[PDB]
Amino acid sequence: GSSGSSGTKQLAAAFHEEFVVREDLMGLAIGTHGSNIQQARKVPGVTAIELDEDTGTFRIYGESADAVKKARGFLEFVEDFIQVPSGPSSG
Repeated sequence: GSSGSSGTKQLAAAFHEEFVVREDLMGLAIGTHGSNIQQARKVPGVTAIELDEDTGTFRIYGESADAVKKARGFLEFVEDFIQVPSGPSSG
């Protein structure tokens, strides 16, 4: 995800993604201290990224579907995963 943006050709976004995520999966979908989201916004072609809590619908804005799509994967819901550190290092 090398950096090197310039700007937006059109004010609005030609492509827009709008989907509803389970309020139960949202948490994980977003990650810690807004990790996922932050990342999704770090994706090129993405003009902006809004989220609706009232219903829980993630609204992505990108000049090209390819962008909003790549970022969407980050906002997409994720099944409950359990990854153990297999060795809690104290220090």
